[PDB]
Amino acid sequence: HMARYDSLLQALGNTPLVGLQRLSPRWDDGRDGPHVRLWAKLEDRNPTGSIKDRPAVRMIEQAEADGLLRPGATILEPTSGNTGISLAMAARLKGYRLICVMPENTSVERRQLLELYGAQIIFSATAVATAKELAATNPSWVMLYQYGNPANTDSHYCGTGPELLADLPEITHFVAGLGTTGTLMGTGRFLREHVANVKIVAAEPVPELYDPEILTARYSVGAVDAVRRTRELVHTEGIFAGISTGAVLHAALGVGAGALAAGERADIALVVADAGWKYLSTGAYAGSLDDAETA
Amino acid sequence: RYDSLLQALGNTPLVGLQRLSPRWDDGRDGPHVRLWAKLEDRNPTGSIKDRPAVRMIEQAEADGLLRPGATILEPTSGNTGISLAMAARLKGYRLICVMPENTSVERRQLLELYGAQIIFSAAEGGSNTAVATAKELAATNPSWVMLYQYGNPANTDSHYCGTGPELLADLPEITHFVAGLGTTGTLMGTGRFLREHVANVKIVAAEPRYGEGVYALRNMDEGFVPELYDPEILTARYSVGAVDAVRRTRELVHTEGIFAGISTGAVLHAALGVGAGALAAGERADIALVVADAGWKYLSTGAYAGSLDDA
Ligand code: NA
Repeated sequence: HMARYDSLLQALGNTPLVGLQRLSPRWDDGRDGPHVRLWAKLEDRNPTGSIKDRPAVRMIEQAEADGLLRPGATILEPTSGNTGISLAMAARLKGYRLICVMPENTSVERRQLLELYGAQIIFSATAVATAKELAATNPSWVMLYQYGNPANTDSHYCGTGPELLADLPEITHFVAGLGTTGTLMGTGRFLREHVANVKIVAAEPVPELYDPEILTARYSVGAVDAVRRTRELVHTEGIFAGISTGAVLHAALGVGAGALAAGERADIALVVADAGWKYLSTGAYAGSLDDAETA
Repeated sequence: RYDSLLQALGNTPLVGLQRLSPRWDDGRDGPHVRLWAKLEDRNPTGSIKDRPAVRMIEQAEADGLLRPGATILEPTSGNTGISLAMAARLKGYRLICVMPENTSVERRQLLELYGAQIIFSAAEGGSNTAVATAKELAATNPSWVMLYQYGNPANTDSHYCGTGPELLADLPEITHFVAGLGTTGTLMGTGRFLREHVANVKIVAAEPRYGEGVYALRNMDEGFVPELYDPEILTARYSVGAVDAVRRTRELVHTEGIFAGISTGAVLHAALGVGAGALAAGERADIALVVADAGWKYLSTGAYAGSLDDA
């Protein structure tokens, strides 16, 4: 056997790390100085197509270990995004019910994805407070809470970090998007403990998992530049990524440019957190950057 | 560990469907009947067509048909076009997809993003005219090449050398292989490999009912039979209606958490039919089935929400 699993759950993580030879400022070492390489960590190769499969599964497992979750329990989560899809897949497979709590004016598209994965939906007028109230009514109802759960960070410490170090011992920069901050905090803390002078770079446009002393830089990124980079990535490297990867790529190229102009070697790992599919029903990929920007 | 996205192809997971299998666990009263899902959406562009796409280009290079700034013409608007657009671009070729004017903007939009140029042929003439147009275009110079996925032995060979060996490696106990029939490459290549290496293996095609299309699949009575097709390879063919394909697609994501496209519903319907028969006969079975692509591109089609009649 090489890739035989008894459950979809076991096929989580161990995602490919792929060299971006065209988009890299300098892939080859040569006459004008050392290489500056970009390496995409493809987190859309997870069961539900996003990096949130990692925290989702570890949150549930940690809750089981701590005695919070038991055979017929229900999981409550205030989300309408990748975490809810991830939790819906994982909950169901592990024997739990999942209720997602979201605003009444959440997009039908988001809502319908959750429902197809078997999540029940409760609408709030706020979403977080109402999940916590719902959860408090029943000892068998549990809110995992992605924004404050250390199992989120741990999933990257124990999974994303190690995998990167294993595939890229020469790593000089890790770049990722800042949401719950679990990817940056978990991966960042692991890489700092192992790679001597590694830089941890956030791409964005106090979080409860945040640590003031992990991040070495933070890059803010506008939507036009995010879209621009997302289209560039698919046209030049064949990778069809979501909109947060556009932010991450803009930042990684800025870092790469820095290393190129300073005549230093870089091996920059960048997170591709999901694929472009869920974002099609918008302008991001077809037409004008302005139409996309409005989407 | 990959220098190119092209290298992150194949070696896809095989995952047991413990809930949907007719009987996952052997009992004192009967042996197991297991379903194993081969997840071909874990490829570069999210489908099984990455395999033949890349092999067809490389075989063309081997044969001296393709060189640096050549143009590939393919009469396709589906997954093969997406896959050829990605591979072609990474390998330094231009890709032009020829399709009927009638083609969905949803379909066109995918090919455009990946960098394909699009040529529209007449709606009335369908794919036959699209193919003729591709071929007439390719004839206008020696540097313009049509790969022709319905007749290209590299399509078959990509499964004979990839899909088949991977399956045997992960599932030496395989009794049945089930996949949808489109170009026939998957069935023809995987099926030939498996028949050569696994005594008494059954190769089962899933096809649409005449007149009831299932995306990416072809009924061979209704349609042109691909030149790749060898009828001797199959042990069985199952026709599947649109409603059965859709209900199984939904069932798969609800029960196993795998969000697959509609051809996979048809494959699952056939696999469960083969499984139900093994179970009734008291036979042991390990049934590998292809999950050829993910549900994402199909969600605009109402096939995942609302009533089965509407879908
Ligand atoms: Na509770």
